[PDB]
Amino acid sequence: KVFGRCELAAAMKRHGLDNYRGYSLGNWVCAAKFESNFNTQATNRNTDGSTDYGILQINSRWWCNDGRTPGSRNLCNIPCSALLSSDITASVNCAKKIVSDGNGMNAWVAWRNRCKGTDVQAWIRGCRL
Ligand SMILES: [Cl-]
Ligand SMILES: [Cl-]
Ligand SMILES: [Cl-]
Ligand code: NA
Repeated sequence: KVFGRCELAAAMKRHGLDNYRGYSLGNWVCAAKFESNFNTQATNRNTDGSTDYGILQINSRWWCNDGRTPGSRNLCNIPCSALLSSDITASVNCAKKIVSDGNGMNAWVAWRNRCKGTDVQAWIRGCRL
């Protein structure tokens, strides 16, 4: 699924991401925009053989199991394929774990480089939430 901006903002809110760990909703939508362009079936292979999965490009090095990332962990206890569903629950649930991990949203390199310190609230502007 390719979500709409405001559609995703709503879903994210419903799933409890708004101010989750201090991070306003706009931060999560901006991250999804630049990670996956709002597409739940986004995958991107990393140079180290790990792959990033779904709306928030969650990486198999640490967070999910795809059976092809040697020496990796599955800290979210999911198959990575769960991160590709039209239903964002598993993505959101794993992201709570990642953003709680200590570096906050800097875990998402695109959030750091493209969203951090920006008017992120623009991404939820005029959305019925
Ligand atoms: Cl699609
Ligand atoms: Cl693996
Ligand atoms: Cl933080
Ligand atoms: Na893994």
